[PDB]
Amino acid sequence: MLPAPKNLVVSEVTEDSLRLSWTAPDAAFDSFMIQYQESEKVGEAINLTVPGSERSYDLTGLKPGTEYTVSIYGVKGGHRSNPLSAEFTTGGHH
Repeated sequence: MLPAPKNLVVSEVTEDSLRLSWTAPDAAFDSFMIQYQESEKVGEAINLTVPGSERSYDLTGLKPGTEYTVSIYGVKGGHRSNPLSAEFTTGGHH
């Protein structure tokens, strides 16, 4: 498949939000797909798209002390890359 984005990380962690960042070559993708869901849930995944020029995304509307499974894939004119996944946890108590 297409080469996946690399090194998904998190910063600016709050009780209800997270900044996601990743790496990818310039002009590789026209967009990225971002999927996230509480790690223990199924069938409740939320999907977002961002422009291919982006390397960070501010995720909001989250719950405190909650672990989220986040995956991103790169898309170039329709075809998607391998997924890149991580488990990030918000601050506070569950």
